[PDB]
Amino acid sequence: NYLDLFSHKNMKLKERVLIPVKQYPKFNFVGKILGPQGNTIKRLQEETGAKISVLGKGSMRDKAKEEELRKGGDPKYAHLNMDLHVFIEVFGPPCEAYALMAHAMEEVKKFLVPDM
Amino acid sequence: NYLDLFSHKNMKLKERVLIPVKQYPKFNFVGKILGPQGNTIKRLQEETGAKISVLGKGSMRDKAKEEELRKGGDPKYAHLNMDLHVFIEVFGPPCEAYALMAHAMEEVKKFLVPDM
Ligand SMILES: [Cl-]
Ligand SMILES: [Cl-]
Ligand SMILES: [Cl-]
Ligand SMILES: [Cl-]
Repeated sequence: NYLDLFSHKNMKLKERVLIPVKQYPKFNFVGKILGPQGNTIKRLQEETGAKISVLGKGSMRDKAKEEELRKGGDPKYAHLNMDLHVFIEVFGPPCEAYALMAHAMEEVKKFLVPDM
Repeated sequence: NYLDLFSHKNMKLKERVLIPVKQYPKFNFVGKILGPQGNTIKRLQEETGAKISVLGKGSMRDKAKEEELRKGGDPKYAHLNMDLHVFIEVFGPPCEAYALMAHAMEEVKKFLVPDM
């Protein structure tokens, strides 16, 4: 496909960014990213223009609930077998979509490489 | 696939950005982008870290040579039937690849939306 700088249709970008638990074994990535109340990831989404979701084994921080929901077989909880990760989905005008996503990646990198 | 911020393999991004000739009917996009001698696109590549190539109908600015080369059937000149466009190819570390590409898109947008 072509990227048309003058187009009205928005193009999507999606990345599933692993959460580097092995590199930061004691770091509560999930707590940090979500926030009290889910407020952080709310602000994070508001600020970046992007849809950001923590998904995968670990995301609920409740081995029990996760087992139960995975086992229940509901497809919304399907993500629970994936590696813990952050799912960034921008949907924006072609001229701005890489800027959006790079922004979003920058912001997310702030939590995922937190000492850097 | 997953984006792993700590990975050694570089991920590729590629976009074929149309050159907006209809929006700028008298603007010598090809001249501007390439430069005397191909020097501009050389500097442009050096600066952005990316592989940038002008391709498609128009790219050689020589309807003759283009006809001949297309007709010759050599597959290197295959691009000559495509819409005139700029082919941006970054190949960089996952943590930096969207930044690279966004950079490259910014720089290219400078020529392709030249009044903006
Ligand atoms: Cl440790
Ligand atoms: Cl965690
Ligand atoms: Cl005109
Ligand atoms: Cl032109």
